[PDB]
Amino acid sequence: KPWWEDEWEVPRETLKLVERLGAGQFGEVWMGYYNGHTKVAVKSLKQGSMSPDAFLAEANLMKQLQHQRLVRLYAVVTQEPIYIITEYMENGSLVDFLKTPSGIKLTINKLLDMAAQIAEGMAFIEERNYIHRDLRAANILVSDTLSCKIADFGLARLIEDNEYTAREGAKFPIKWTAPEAINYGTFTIKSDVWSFGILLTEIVTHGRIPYPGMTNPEVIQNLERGYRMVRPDNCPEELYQLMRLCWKERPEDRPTFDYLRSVLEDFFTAT
Ligand SMILES: O=C(CSc1n[nH]c(=O)n1-c1ccc(OCc2ccccc2)cc1)c1ccc(Cl)cc1
Repeated sequence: KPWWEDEWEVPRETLKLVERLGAGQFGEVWMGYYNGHTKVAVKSLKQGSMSPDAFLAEANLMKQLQHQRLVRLYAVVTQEPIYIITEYMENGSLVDFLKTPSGIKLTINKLLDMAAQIAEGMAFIEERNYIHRDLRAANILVSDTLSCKIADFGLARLIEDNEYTAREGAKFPIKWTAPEAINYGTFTIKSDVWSFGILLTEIVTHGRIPYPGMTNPEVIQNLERGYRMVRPDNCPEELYQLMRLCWKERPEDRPTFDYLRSVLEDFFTAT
């Protein structure tokens, strides 16, 4: 729908930007209020830095992926400077939150709870025929009640035929991305499953970088030999074997996110 019929469009006047949370090459992220009372995150596009079409594509996708476990699109302002307004997540990114004094004190039981919550959001994405492609602890946000939601849908795509193929000059973080996506640019929900295994390491290490002490070429080399990431310190062997399932050589041998969810819920209720 055009902006004057779009239910997400709001007049810019409804928003007050209060605190800047980040600034980057492509704009800024702010904590703000809608109509005085409702706390929201506001992402603004820096004019000229990237296409306004490209920027808004993320909001359009979010219109199609609404679930409790996914950061919700709140509103858009589609006149420059373009805003994308989203659900405010009080405890920020999981990667940062696990390092705070609150995050540090979480038990393995709660970390397994959080992993299941993330699997639950990914299972919805999977059921809807989408892929995320940027699944990592930096892209999980944490609420004031210590619940987790999937965020950052910039790379997310609707799948028609199982598989999205990026351009052959496209680069993705080596440590988090499935080998077939790095090698061939071919992404499926099974690529996100591999990333989820990497994300589990970030959960259990309180946000430490995957593949301790290795460069990207070393990671690629070890993987091709059939090694997987070394058991993280203080990782329950159960969780480590679940990570390994995520890291199966053949994408189709990797489990579904529904399976991951159900297993992690069992892990959680046991602990
Ligand atoms: O990158 C971001 C911004 S994060 C972000 N987006 N949405 C949201 O709620 N946060 C968030 C919330 C609280 C927060 O504060 C915790 C904190 C305090 C001090 C120091 C460090 C953390 C930080 C981020 C983003 C990504 C996608 C989108 Cl759609 C919007 C923003």
